[PDB]
Amino acid sequence: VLSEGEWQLVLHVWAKVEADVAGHGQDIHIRLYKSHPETLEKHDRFKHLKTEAEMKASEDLKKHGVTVLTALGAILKKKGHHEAELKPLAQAHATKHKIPIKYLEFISEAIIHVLHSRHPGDFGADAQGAMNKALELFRKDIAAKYKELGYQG
Ligand code: HEM
Repeated sequence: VLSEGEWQLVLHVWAKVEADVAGHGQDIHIRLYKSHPETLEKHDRFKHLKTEAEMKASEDLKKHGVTVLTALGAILKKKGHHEAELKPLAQAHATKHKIPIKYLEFISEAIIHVLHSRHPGDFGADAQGAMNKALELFRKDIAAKYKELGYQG
């Protein structure tokens, strides 16, 4: 469980994300695919994007990153009370897309990296720790929902 202080730090940096959701989402996806190339194979519509500039230029990828961060931000704002928001997400990623928990660790690393790169004055040690705890809780709870659906990834 996170303390109220830790949730406030999470939501404080998230308000910064919200000034440019698209760009944060592009940088996160580009970092993810570059750091952990096995992840990009899950997206057939993104495979022809070979360079960073091609990735940034893709409206499809840009919209997808907003879809992703919108869902995540709605989850974070519930401060752990997120079952109703996690179920549809788990259902899609366990039954349709088949995304192992390890890939959710990889995108968590990419989120932390990009938040630090863009907002270092608002993402110091305690804020990084708070966001780490929140993403860990997200991953723990989505893993339990995965197993309820019969997926052990
Ligand atoms: C913070 C973590 C993540 C969040 C919040 C998130 C959210 C979403 C949302 C809201 C959708 C749209 C509804 C749907 O079609 O299911 C989606 C689609 C998708 N997700 Fe994720 N997701 C995350 C991580 C990942 C990761 C790590 C991968 C794979 C490496 C992945 C692969 C996909 C794929 C393949 C789709 C379908 C895209 C399409 O329709 O073309 N996601 N995600």
